[PDB]
Amino acid sequence: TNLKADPEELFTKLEKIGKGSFGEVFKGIDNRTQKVVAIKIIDLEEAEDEIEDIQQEITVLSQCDSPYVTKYYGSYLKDTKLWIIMEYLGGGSALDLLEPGPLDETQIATILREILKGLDYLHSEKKIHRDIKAANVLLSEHGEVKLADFGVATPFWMAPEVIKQSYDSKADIWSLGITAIELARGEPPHSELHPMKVLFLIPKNNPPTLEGNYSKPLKEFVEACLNKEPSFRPTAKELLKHKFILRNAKKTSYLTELIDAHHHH
Ligand SMILES: CNc1cc2c(cn1)cc(-c1ccc(-c3ncccc3F)cc1Cl)c(=O)n2C[C@H]1OC[C@H](N)CO1
Repeated sequence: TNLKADPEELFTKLEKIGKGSFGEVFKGIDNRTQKVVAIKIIDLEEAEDEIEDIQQEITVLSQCDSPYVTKYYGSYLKDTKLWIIMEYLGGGSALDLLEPGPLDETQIATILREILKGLDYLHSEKKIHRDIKAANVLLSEHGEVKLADFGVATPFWMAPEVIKQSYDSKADIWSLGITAIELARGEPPHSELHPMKVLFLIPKNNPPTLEGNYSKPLKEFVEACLNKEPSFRPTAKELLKHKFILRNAKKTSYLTELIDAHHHH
């Protein structure tokens, strides 16, 4: 964290993207390069109880160097406000891109494959994302797919063993299975229910299945991820060779059509 430089001289703050975790996020410009950045501004007096979680996400992101994890550029302290600088991904989140209408299975498989490449990276680095969901998957304007918003070390994407506070990288594989349902259907299982009910339903019930006129390989991909027994879930490495992925995923550049569809909607 840079406690001497003035982030307001280094960056031009533009429109708010939204309210992410801990603080508000803005599109911005690096005044030296003119590249577009994402800027999170956290009021450290308002958000004092969460400061250690902020620090640990900074540490984790600063240790990542992968095409599949959103790039971290640094942090700055100005008066009471912490500025966190990340690369700007102009395609939006996968959740955003569901808005115009359903994805097809080529788009689903392509997005899951890229998520799996990021999970393979993280798990090989002995890291766990802990919040895989469509809202935390960001696309560049070119269709590149990257992970953002790591979870801290809402229940709908949580593995049962995380809820029972009993976990390792296989929790991410469960969340990936929920995310696969989300990309196919628009919403995770139990999305109509109160979160406190979902908290006991996930451990209690059989795992969700993908319901609808979807290919059997896609239903099998979901079922493989959504086993109650973590040791029965496959690794990310193994899932990159799943027949659903191999038979349906195509070049990421094709996802620009999905980004364009969202702009015309
Ligand atoms: C739309 N394009 C876009 C959005 C971004 C970011 C990059 N491109 C980067 C971020 C981003 C994340 C974490 C952090 C961060 N937090 C704590 C500690 C360390 C950190 F680096 C900082 C930033 Cl700038 C971002 O919030 N959005 C918006 C966000 O997206 C995903 C949603 N689920 C919610 O909205």
